[PDB]
Amino acid sequence: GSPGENLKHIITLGQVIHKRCEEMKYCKKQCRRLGHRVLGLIKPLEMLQDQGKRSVPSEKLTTAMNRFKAALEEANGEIEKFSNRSNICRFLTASQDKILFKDVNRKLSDVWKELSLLLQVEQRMPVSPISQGASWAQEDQQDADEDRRAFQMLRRD
Ligand SMILES: *c1nc2c(c(=O)n(C)c(=O)n2C)n1COCCOC
Repeated sequence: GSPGENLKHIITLGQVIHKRCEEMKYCKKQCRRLGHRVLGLIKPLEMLQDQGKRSVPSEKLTTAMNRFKAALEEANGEIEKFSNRSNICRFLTASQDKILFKDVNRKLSDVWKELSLLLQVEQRMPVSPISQGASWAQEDQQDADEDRRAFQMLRRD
């Protein structure tokens, strides 16, 4: 029977962060770079949500997905707290990291592989060389460089 709606959360969890930042008029705008990655992870997840045959996502499979949603839940969670101009700064003050999703970047990866096993065994996909790789956290530093200026520009009208 499977849960059904539960699976949907797996995908929505990703888009949620993409749309969440889209509205936020703060540094979150840069998150678009990190979101673009996760957005591609849910791509294949949607195909399963609606296939050309009565699917049967056992619990064993749902387990992995459940771990993925956890990664996205955090990404959006931290952002929600940065909704306040005073909060976003208050955190950064004790964050000691220009990047907001520095650790989250890895989390989404550690949890992603969890599904890669089911996607490679079922979907028969590589799920690794395409998205995953070696340069991930470093890429953030690139965009972060601009984020710093975003705080300065605030001064001028
Ligand atoms: C508060 N404090 C911040 C920031 C920020 O964006 N960056 C890059 C920082 O380094 N620090 C210390 N914010 C959020 O920006 C304030 C928005 O006001 C317009």
